[PDB]
Amino acid sequence: MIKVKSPGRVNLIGEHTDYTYGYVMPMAINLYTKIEAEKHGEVILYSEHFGEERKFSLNDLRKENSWIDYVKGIFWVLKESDYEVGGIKGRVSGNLPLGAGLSSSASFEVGILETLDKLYNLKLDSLSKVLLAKKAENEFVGVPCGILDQFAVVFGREGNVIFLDTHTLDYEYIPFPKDVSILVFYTGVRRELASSEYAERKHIAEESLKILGKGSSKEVREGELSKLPPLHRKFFGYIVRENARVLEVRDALKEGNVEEVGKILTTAHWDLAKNYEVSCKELDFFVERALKLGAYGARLTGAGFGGSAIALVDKEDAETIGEEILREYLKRFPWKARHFIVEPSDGVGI
Ligand SMILES: OC[C@H]1O[C@H](O)[C@H](O)[C@@H](O)[C@H]1O
Repeated sequence: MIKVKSPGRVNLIGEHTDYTYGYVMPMAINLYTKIEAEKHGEVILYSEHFGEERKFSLNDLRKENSWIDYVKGIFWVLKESDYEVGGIKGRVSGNLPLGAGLSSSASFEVGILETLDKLYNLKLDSLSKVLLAKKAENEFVGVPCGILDQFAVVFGREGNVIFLDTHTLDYEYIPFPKDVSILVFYTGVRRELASSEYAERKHIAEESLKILGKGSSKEVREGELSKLPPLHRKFFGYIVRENARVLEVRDALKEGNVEEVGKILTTAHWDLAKNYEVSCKELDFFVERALKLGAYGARLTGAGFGGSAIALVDKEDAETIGEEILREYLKRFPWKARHFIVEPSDGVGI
């Protein structure tokens, strides 16, 4: 029997940049999918979240339109990439909330991959783990996504965020400040409802790159955007400013300038809300109130349209701010909102 712990993730800055090969800055967080498993002739897994066992023969990588598809996708990508692995039997648990925008998909996928890597001695390198997991999600599960989530879950390091160039896959660890907490606020609005909106943004951005004759948004300046159609131009304008914001956060973090990091996150949030049109009133409520209550800055994290937001707050104030906002929020909105205090953590391992 082996036990794997696979973290979720939060993106600090660099939202909706990964599918145009821009800059991102995620961290693994200390909320986890846990998998305890051993070799078996078929695949049998009990999910504590769902309170159920699902199984399949290794022969049977047909989509079933249930959570077991994330497991089949890993077996599929390994087979398609010329690895021979056997079955597993075990239990999936942990404290990472599902469908909250903290990447339980990448957490789970990478956790299963790591379980197979260890049981079957595959000796996968970290980058391979990221690419295989991404490929499973894109091509088997059928969720468009960029590399952000998988990269964080694998490459996370305790006390650090990851500065990543998604075009080249060059990356750098940057220390996160002492006694500054990341307050995570889940709106209780499941973001999966607007997955068509994500696909629309991704498709417009890709089309925009082709119009501009460029391979990455890094190569694009605000002046060239006149060449794009008005809707393409509005959205791409956000992307260009966001790439620049990532580089500024990088410089500010390396100086320990938390106040400036916070200011940039807040600017980014409003740019997302007003120009990229991917926020919602629940998210904006959290951001505005977090700022009034003394956060250095706040921003939605992940795709938007629900899910979670983050606020950078003094460690000794994080619980109080989270509690005060949650209480106000529940009077205003009917959803099962939750708050978590998280810290930058190590990536997947045993
Ligand atoms: O930054 C937006 C973010 O949206 C989702 O979380 C995707 O899975 C990521 O790859 C990224 O595109």
